[PDB]
Formats: sequence, C-alpha cells, structure tokens
Amino acid sequence: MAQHSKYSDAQLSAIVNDMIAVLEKHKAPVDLSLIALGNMASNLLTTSVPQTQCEALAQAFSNSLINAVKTRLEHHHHHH
Amino acid sequence: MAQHSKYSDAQLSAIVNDMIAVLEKHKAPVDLSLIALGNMASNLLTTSVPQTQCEALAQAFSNSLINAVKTRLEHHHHHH
Repeated sequence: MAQHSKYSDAQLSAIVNDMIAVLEKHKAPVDLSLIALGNMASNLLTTSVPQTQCEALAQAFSNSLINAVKTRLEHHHHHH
Repeated sequence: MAQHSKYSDAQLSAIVNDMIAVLEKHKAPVDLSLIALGNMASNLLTTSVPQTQCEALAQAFSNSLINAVKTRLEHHHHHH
C-alpha cells in the first residue's frame, strides 16, 4: 500500500490513456478541456511546487514542452 | 468569482472534478500526474490547433500562468 511506483512508461501510459479516454467519454471540444487543464495547472502550480523555485520549474516544464513541439514539427532533421 | 466556462460552467467543473477523480482512481504522485499532463498538453496542441500558432499560445498561456504564480507572491497593492 506504500510507494511501489517505480516510474514506468507502462504505468505512465496507463494513466494518460485513462485521462484521455475519460475526456473522450465526455468528449470536450478542446476549448473546455484546456480550461480544465488551466484550472488544474493553476491549482497545482499554487500548491505542489517549490515556493522559491516556482518560476524555474514552471519555465522548465514549458521549455521542455516547447522543445517537444519543436522536435515534433521538425522531424526531418537530415535532408530537408 | 468571474466566468470559467461561457458554455456550461457546470460541465467544465464536472470535467475538472472527474479529472481529479480519475487521477485518484489510478493513484499517481505529483510527478507522474505532471508527466501525463505534459504529454497530454503537448499532444493536443500539436493535433487540434494550428502548429505554428499553438506554439505561441502555449508560451502565452504558460507565461500567463507564470504571471499568476508571480502575482500571487507579488500580491501587493497599497495605492488603490
């Protein structure tokens, strides 16, 4: 019943799969789901983040996603 | 108080509420919860909305969240 989450891609995917599948059941038109995300993001960023490192981790999260978007869109590195 | 959803503030709240519920249903730490959210956030922006524009909106929304956290600590106002 204690901490047995060894951080698995299998464990993660199961979580994200449900999150998406559940949202899919209600079937949000993107807009609403982003607002729920916004609500939750604010809630988390004001509760579960280091007080003095809030800006840093918030920038890191964003930055990492921006990079993810970059390599997502740009995936034809060699020979364009 | 302000508006949260222009369509159904009730449906929005229901989505955010059940989102927390489905999270608790799987039992995920703040780490994995953010990892799933990160994959979700990025995947949606890179599918539902214009690629070259969602990147900017991501930054704008992210910076807006930064402003929220910033001005929560900088919640000062002696002048009006």
